Parts: sequence; C-alpha cells; structure tokens
Amino acid sequence: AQTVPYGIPLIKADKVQAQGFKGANVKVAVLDTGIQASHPDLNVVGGASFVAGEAYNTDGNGHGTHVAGTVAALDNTTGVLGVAPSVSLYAVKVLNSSGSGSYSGIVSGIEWATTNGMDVINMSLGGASGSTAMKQAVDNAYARGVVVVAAAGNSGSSGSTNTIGYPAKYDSVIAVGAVDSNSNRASFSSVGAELEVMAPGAGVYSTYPTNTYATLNGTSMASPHVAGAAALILSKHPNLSASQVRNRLSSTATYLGSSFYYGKGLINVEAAAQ
Ligand SMILES: [Ca+2]
Ligand SMILES: [Ca+2]
Ligand code: NA
Repeated sequence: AQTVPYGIPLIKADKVQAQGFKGANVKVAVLDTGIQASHPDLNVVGGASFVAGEAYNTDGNGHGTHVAGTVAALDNTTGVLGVAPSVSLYAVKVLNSSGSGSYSGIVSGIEWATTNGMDVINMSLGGASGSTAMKQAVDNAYARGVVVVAAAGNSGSSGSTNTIGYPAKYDSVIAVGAVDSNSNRASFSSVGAELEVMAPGAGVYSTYPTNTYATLNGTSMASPHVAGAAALILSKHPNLSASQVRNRLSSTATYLGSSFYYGKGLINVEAAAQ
C-alpha cells in the first residue's frame, strides 16, 4: 500500500501528476543532512558531501531523507508519494547528523548545485544570520536559472517582529511557511515581509531512515512541496525561466489572510502549471 500524504492533494500535485507530468528529468538538489539512498522509496542519482566524515548517500539524522521523500518519493505500491515522483534527486550534504552546518559548507553545496546544472535547490535549513558569501551564492544560482527554495523558519510570531531566517530572507530565494491539513497556518511558522508562499508543514509523513516512514513538523517540510511543485511546472513548461516559475507559484497561490503571516498563500500547482 502506498499512502498519499495529505500535502500532495492539498497543493493539487495529484492533478498535475494525473496529466502525466511528474518532474521527469528535472534535477533537484536537496541541501540537507544527506539522503538514505538505499531506501526502497527513493532513487538518488548523485550528489556531494561538504560535511567531514559523512558520505552524500547516507543520512544519520533523518531530516534530509524526509525532505527528499516529500519532493520525490517513488510512485509505486509502497511507502509514500512525492510531489514530483520522477525527479532526478541529488543529495547535497551540507548539514551533519546533528542537523547543523557551517556557512562555508552551505555555500559549497549551493555552488556545487549551480556548477552541476541543477534545476531546483531546496534548503530546508536556516539561521538568524546569513553571510555575504551565502547571499552571493544564492543570487548567482538564481541568475543562472536555478529555482532556489528555502524554509522560512520555525520562530513563530512575536508582535510585529520579522522572524524569517536566512537564506529564505534573501530576495533570490523563495521563503516558504507552513500550514496544516486544514490549510491553517502552523503556529511555529515564521512571519515577515519576505514570506512568499505557504505549503504543508505540520504533520507531514515522508520517507525516514532506516527504510521506514515518519511524520515531522516544520517549515523544512513545507519547502520541499514548493521545490517539487517547481519541478512539476518545469516538466509541463520546460522553457520557463526561474523567475517565471517562481512567479507562477506565488501569483496563483490561494490567499489565506494577511501576507505578513501567509505570503501570497497556499501554493496551488494545478493553477501554477496550467
Ligand atoms: Ca497524511
Ligand atoms: Ca512510494
Ligand atoms: Na526570499
């Protein structure tokens, strides 16, 4: 039995998949804690590790495996189903098994993804500050045609305070916040002017080591829905630029309330890809 996590129909990815568009030959780099490549519900094509002592195709934390399955869990008779199940998945390990990484390692992963011709970068990670080198790297990736997506952060709200993390806060990166299965904002989801769109992030079931499936909460779970949605759009409209894909995602989002809390709202990939 394959479970369809609620987020797949919530963003209308099932509608696009049913038309025959599944992200085939779209290269998506998951910059995270690695991916358990031996998981039966994932195919990892390649990647690189910028974390000492850990190979790209293992995951001692679980976070990267979970994020990867939201993008690209295989469409078969077991496990779960990704947003873009035919995506070429690359594991770019920039976080260690404890979930942390240096700015230099993250920059190295972004550069690797740009040089190696990735179509989409997903960064389910963030910090209170970024760095000048990180901004350079994401700006160059976006200018070279990569759709760059990141988790907005899990700092919630505090009056009028902007709680968006980096790299999500950079203008060349899509900052993604989290809703739940009722399409309500999750209380942990960061807020602020740079918030761009929302996606499912509370109660997200996905692949998890070893060879299993688990539920996690976070804007880290929301980001890969948007990365996967970008891959569906590209599979249907292969000639679009990165800015055109980005504008399709935000312009066609379902409004949920104030942009401070939701950005343009919940992505709708059926509308975005039409
Ligand atoms: Ca579910
Ligand atoms: Ca599956
Ligand atoms: Na941004």
